[PDB]
Amino acid sequence: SHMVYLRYFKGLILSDAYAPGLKWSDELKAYSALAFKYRDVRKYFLEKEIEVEENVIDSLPFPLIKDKIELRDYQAEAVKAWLKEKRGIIVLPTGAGKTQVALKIVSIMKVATLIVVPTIDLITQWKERINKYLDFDPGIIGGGEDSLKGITVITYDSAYTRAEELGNKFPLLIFDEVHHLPSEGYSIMAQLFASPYRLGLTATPERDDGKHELYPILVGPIVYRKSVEELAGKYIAKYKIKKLYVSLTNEEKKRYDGLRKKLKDFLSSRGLKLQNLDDFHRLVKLAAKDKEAREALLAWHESLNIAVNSQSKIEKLREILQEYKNEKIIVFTRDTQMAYRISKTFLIPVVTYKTDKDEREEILQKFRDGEYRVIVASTVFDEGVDVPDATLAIVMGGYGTKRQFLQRLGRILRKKDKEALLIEIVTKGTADYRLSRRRRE
Ligand SMILES: [Cl-]
Ligand SMILES: [Cl-]
Ligand SMILES: [Cl-]
Ligand SMILES: [Cl-]
Ligand SMILES: [Cl-]
Repeated sequence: SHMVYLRYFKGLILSDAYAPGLKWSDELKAYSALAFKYRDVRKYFLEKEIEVEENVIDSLPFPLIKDKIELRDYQAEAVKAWLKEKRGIIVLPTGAGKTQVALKIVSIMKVATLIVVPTIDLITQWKERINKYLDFDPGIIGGGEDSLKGITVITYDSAYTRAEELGNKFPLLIFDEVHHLPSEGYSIMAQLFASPYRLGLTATPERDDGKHELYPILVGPIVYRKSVEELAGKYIAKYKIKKLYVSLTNEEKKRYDGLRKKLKDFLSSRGLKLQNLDDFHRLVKLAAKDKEAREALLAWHESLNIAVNSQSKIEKLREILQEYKNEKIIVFTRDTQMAYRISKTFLIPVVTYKTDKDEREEILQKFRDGEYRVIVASTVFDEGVDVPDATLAIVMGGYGTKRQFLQRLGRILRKKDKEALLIEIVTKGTADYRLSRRRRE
């Protein structure tokens, strides 16, 4: 009738009719390829609406399991990523629990599984984790053992020895340390397995010989990759970061201290924590009904503006501006005024938000030429194509450690960030200090 015959034979896929990636062998009297092709050859005949008689997979039976795996946020992401195609590599730093990601996939899929590991030490490990998380004692091929089971852990070397026999036995095939797989001997071994579902795991998918270019014919592409940074939701910067502590000028201290006692004596009467988030919201709420609080709130706000914009920071910037000798620098501050005073003190040009773009472009291109070896902008380019690039960056408040800002500095700070420096100046003993160590991130 209509039925094409599709069969496994000693590590090969054998078909009556052509399908892409097949080739005809007079010897077998059939079209054939390495049995990796099985999924695509099956799918294609289905998509081309041709009906197929199939003697390809002879699956071992999947055991009863008790899944005890509670996945982390990223772990579960991975699983979901994988399940789209069910044929690919999941990259995650070591320590991040690759094993549990894989065993969850095993738990979901409920099909016989071969987990291939490069070392006998890793056998023992997977043995232990499968017992722990799936409540099943797997079969072991390697280390002197040879028991075959619905879930089986095997060495790369033994898989090679056993490739033809085991090629159509496990629908799900998992390679641990999958960067080993493209090596000599191993690379051929994987292509004999008809296994439709394939999963690789590694922290280090790239190889120097670049033989990782093969992954698509062995396991599948990378379908999920995440740095340690990316998992924690932190940003890490290539450059160095240097804190420099100025102290207030003696004029600034006196008014600072004044405003502070005004805020403090208010919170003595009303009993608020300056350091608490809801006690702050209380103050602001009480400020729109009471003048006394409102003076206390506005004192608080000013005491910061003093410390954040302290002259002493301009006085240290003089010391720094000589040591780094006008080597393509950018100085930052969120306060518009503080741009201008630094601008005037050192004879540096200013890049502010209220500047013509033809003026902002011309001053930056004069930076680009090497004419100006220092420049200041209080505002920063946001959603902005012409990101300036330069050796050194200075930030004039403790708000320089904010993460949204740091990543903007990252692309801009270095063309080659050879531990290229970012310094920030911070007023000792003040609300500027504390902002610089403000946990928010
Ligand atoms: Cl070994
Ligand atoms: Cl564990
Ligand atoms: Cl090799
Ligand atoms: Cl190798
Ligand atoms: Cl605090």
